[PDB]
Amino acid sequence: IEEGKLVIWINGDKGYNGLAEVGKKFEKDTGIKVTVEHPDKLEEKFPQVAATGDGPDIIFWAHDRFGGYAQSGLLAEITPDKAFQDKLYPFTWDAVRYNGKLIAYPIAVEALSLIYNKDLLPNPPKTWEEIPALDKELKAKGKSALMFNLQEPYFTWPLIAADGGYAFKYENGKYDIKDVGVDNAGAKAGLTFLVDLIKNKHMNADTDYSIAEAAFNKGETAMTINGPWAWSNIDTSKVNYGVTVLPTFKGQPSKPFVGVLSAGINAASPNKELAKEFLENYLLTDEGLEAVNKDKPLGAVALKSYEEELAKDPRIAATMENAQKGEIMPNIPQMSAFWYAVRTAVINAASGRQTVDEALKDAQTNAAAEFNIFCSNPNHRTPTLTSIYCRGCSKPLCASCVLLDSSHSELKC
Ligand SMILES: OC[C@H]1O[C@H](O[C@H]2[C@H](O)[C@@H](O)[C@@H](O)O[C@@H]2CO)[C@H](O)[C@@H](O)[C@@H]1O
Ligand SMILES: [Zn+2]
Ligand SMILES: [Zn+2]
Repeated sequence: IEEGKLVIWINGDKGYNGLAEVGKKFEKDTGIKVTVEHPDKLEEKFPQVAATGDGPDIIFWAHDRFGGYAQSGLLAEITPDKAFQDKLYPFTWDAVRYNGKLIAYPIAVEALSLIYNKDLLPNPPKTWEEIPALDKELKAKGKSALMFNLQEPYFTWPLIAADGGYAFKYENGKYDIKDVGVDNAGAKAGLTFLVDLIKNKHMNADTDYSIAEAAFNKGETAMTINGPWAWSNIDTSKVNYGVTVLPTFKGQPSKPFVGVLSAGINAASPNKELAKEFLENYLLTDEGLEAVNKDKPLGAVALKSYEEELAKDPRIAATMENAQKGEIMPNIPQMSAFWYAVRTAVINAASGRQTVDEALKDAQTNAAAEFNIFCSNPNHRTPTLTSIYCRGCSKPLCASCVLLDSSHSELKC
């Protein structure tokens, strides 16, 4: 890692040209070059390069994969003064909390929404159940009802969760990673519905992101599911669209995993003060967030001043409606073994290589297999096994401590 400059990694579906502008504004003042890159599979190649002291100074991803980075000692703990912490929403600070330590700067809150073409669909559907009847009607016009990304489980999980599928059992502000809910009734129900759109030719089994994006933005399909980042390409196309709550399924609402975009500082960086000065005083400002958001939209930003300006956007409001009905994503290291397990099950059940009951069984057992962890109470003079984490601080706590010792509550920590 070069001393005296900054190298930033951020996923290619964000506004990295905007961050580049914030880099050139940092460079004008300080003379410090700021190089912004968007590598493919950067969420996976960062713990590779960081393990030997390589990689970027700053890493950008949704918060869920940061606990694994921190567990492997790849992220510097970040130390904003209470004055700066007050500038960002408390909701977003909890998402970047791990083992009680802040390990990333929260940037923005993402949530999947149902996006619809107002000209084809005056009143978008409130339920999943009526989409097949809707597509059948639109098929008489040579158009489709719904196309979205079936290759990444993020996009399909809201429906899988609607009737009661979950990743880890959440209780009084605690996760239990031995209570995995991938092959329960609610998830089997939700997944069986999705594939029954493909069987009845309402969706194609191999729709990826680019295909669904091109098809909605070209006016071929009336609906798609996506996050705020996608609005930039919908806006520059000539589609007249709106953003609304994901439709219910079996009367229960669709529950997307809520993502907090976060900026982590490499533990092996010689530029931790420059990275902190860049993020705190250039990115997390009205001017800085406005340059990134104006490239590809960020969603509801973590900074109270700028969010107070974006809150009047109906698309932000819709994202917040879906964010409320969903749940914040865990950040514990097991989350990525879970994302792999669920990715394989969905693509196999949608393609027909497996049945839904076959695919969810394999994923449930595959997942739980990776999931040895010890309670974080120091008064245990011997490592005490547990599978419970506290949600707020992402801290392990043994079953004994969870019941008798009222240190960690859902309301307050
Ligand atoms: O598909 C599983 C995937 O979900 C999330 O990735 C999202 C991300 O949150 C969004 O910012 C956007 O880039 O779309 C991604 C889906 O491809 C998790 O962040 C990710 O770790 C997980 O693998
Ligand atoms: Zn304990
Ligand atoms: Zn706690």
